[PDB]
Amino acid sequence: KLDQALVVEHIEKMVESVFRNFDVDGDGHISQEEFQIIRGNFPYLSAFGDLDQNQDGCISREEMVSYFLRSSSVLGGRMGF
Repeated sequence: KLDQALVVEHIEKMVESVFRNFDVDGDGHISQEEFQIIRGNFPYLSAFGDLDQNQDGCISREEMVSYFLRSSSVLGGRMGF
């Protein structure tokens, strides 16, 4: 069986889930305060400097999307940690 459709919908919904997850204030960008308190319960995320190259303290679509294709391996993006 192919997971093409499975992960296609999961990926698209993933970027949309994170984009809206950290943007509950409807600002269009991830404010430092949002990631500030959220990181306190979600240490599984990288640092601002890694998510945003410009270090604007704000995460855009290109940052999350590029991050999905950035940390993307053969099909997904897992190593074993």
